[PDB]
Amino acid sequence: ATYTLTLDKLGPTVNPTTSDAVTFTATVASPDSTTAVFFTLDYGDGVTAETTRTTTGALSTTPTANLVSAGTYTVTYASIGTKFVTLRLYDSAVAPGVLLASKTVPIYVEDSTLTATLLQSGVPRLNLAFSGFKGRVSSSTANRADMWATIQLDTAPGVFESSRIFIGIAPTASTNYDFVIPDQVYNLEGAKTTVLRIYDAPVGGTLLRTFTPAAANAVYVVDPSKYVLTLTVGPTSVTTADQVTFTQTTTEVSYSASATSPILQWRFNWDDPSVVETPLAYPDALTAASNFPTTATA
Repeated sequence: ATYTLTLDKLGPTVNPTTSDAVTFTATVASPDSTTAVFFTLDYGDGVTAETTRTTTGALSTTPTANLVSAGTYTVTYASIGTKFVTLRLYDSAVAPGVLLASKTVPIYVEDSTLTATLLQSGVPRLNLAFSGFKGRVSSSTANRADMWATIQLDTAPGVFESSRIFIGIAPTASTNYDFVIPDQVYNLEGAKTTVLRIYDAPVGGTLLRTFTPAAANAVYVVDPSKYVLTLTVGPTSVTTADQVTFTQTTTEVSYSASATSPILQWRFNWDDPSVVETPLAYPDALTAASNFPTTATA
């Protein structure tokens, strides 16, 4: 009489807010008891009661395919915070049957009143302290309570949430309140899904908001040593009367690590006080939205 219950939220992919409905996914796998049991789902909101018992069918070692279908199992939460959903398995549809098994899953309901965003001024460097991160919060309601922020560098198993940093009160409504983040050191070259979590308590509590940058502008850690630069200038040994020629076409920049990379501005300085260095400019035939090329480009 062993039962393995897997419960999760199929939708939405992100943590649900107050308004959006939540749909669940539940599977049951019995290693030895191949029979039929009745499942009930409690949403834990308090307003809605426990759902009626419903049959599961003949169980087996492999889990049943989404025992909780779309149906009317969706539920929207009127309050933010940590809710608990419970899937319970009983022998008989009548009440009160024998409670064969129970499983509990926590759902985090953020609030739509507060919008949090994370902006990075620069591009992070591998194994180098990056201090370009910045957080911003805007609350539609006025007099928002004092907040705290944590930043998770990546979703990799080894990465952990950072210690919470204090974010002051946000009295004025519908305004952008700004704060800084302590410098974070990355460990792997490539794209990372850095996330920002705004909490209402320093030691733990409700999850006010979770923000993740769009895949169009995602955090990318690049190795400075991986860049390849081929600079061609005039003759090395000359006098003050000679002419030193720097060829833009022959001079080339590239990034050998990967095809996808954030773009960078190339700037050239003659190391002479009389003439200032060239202004910032992208490589040839590249715009701001474009990616830094891998092949050799002028």
